[PDB]
Amino acid sequence: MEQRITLKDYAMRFGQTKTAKDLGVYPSSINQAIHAGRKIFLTINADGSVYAEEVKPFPS
Amino acid sequence: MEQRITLKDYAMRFGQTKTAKDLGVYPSSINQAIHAGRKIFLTINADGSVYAEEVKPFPS
Ligand SMILES: [Cl-]
Ligand SMILES: [Li+]
Repeated sequence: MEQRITLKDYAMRFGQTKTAKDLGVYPSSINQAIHAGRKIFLTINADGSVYAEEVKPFPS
Repeated sequence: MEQRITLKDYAMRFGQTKTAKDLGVYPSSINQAIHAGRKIFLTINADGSVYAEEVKPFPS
């Protein structure tokens, strides 16, 4: 069973550096995304690999 | 949210004209987005307001 949690919740546990490493982004990107309230969801596989997706408005 | 359905399902249920009007876009935008297979979902709120979102990987 994979877990699925918000970006903010992952960072609240793991901190921004690890979150950034696990998603392949810069730490600033994690900070900005949380501050902006972007709708980003992290699927955490049982081995603790992470895949993220974002839910964006349509139209832009 | 009271209901949430795919863009294609919304169009089948309600038709292109209403779909486009509900999102404030031109009909061609609906038709093309469905033809492109974009991962778009429409939310119908209890007050009757409708909005759409697209799911994309993060990061791009
Ligand atoms: Cl940074
Ligand atoms: Li969460």
